[PDB]
Amino acid sequence: SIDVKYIGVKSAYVSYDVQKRTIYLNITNTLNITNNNYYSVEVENITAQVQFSKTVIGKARLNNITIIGPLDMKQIDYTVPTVIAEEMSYMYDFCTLISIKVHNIVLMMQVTVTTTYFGHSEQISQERYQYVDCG
Amino acid sequence: SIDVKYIGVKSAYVSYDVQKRTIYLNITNTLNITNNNYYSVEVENITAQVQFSKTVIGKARLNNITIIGPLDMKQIDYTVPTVIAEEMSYMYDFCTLISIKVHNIVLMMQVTVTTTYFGHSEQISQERYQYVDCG
Amino acid sequence: SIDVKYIGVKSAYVSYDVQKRTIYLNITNTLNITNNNYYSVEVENITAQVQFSKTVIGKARLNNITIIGPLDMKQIDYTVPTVIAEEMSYMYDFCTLISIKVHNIVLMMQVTVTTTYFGHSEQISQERYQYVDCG
Repeated sequence: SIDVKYIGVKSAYVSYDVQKRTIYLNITNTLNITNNNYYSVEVENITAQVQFSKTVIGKARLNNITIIGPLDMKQIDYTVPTVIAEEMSYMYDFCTLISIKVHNIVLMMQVTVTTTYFGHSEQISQERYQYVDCG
Repeated sequence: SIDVKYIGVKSAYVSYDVQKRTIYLNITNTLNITNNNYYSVEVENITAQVQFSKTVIGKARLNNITIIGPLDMKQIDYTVPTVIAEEMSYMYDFCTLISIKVHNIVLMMQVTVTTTYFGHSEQISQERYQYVDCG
Repeated sequence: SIDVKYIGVKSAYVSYDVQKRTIYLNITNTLNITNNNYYSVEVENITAQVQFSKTVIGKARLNNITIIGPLDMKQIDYTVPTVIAEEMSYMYDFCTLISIKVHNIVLMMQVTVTTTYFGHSEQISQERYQYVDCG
């Protein structure tokens, strides 16, 4: 929700950082902070109802009948990697990768035939990544 | 929602950063901060109802009836990488990548046949990425 | 929700950091901080009802009836990696990776046929990653 911050080297509220081979003399330095946060987030107030069937069938006749709910047959992230060779050869090579399914992250939150949802859903990734270094 | 910031090297409210081989003399420095935040985000008030079926068939005759819910057969991120060779050969090479399915991040929130949703959904990614370095 | 911060090297409220071969003399330095946080997050008030079926069959006749609920037959992250060769050979090579299925992080929260949900769902990842280093 709030202040989802990525900071690569350094973070401060205040910084007086002094780096290499420097001379830093006779400084007078003062700081008078009021820093106040009244975070009232993600506050909720709910009256809810969820009803998948009401049925009245009285004096009826219902002879042949068939009923089926929601039907799911997805394929997701589906693969058939096929590598066919005869003289598959690797010789004297320095830095070599033969990579046929690789992931850093899979996040999945709600994967469903059905959902009813009255909430708050937050999904976050923060990262630094190198696949190869071989200098 | 609020303040989703990506910063490469440094972040500060105030900074007096002094770098390499510098001379920094006789400075007078004062600071009187008032910084207040009253974040009231993602606050909610809900009255809700969800229903999938109400039926009243009285005195009727239903001889041959068939009923089917929502039907899903999607293919998502589907692949058939086929490599066919004879004398597949790699020799003396320095930095070589054979990559057939590679993913950094896969984020999926709600993947569904049916959904009713009364909330707040957030999906965030913050990255620095290098696939190959071989200098 | 709040302050999902990724910091690579250093984090501070106030910093007076002095690095290599530097001289820091006769400094007068004061600090007067009032820093207050009143986090009132994720406060809730919920009244809810969930029902799957209500039925009244009176005087009815149900001779050949069939009923089926929600149906799931998904395939997710499904693979058939096939590598076929005759003289598969690796010789004198220095840094060789054969990778056929590799995952760093796999997070799945709710994978279901049906779900009703009245809460808060948060899924967070914070990382630094190198797949190969061989300089």
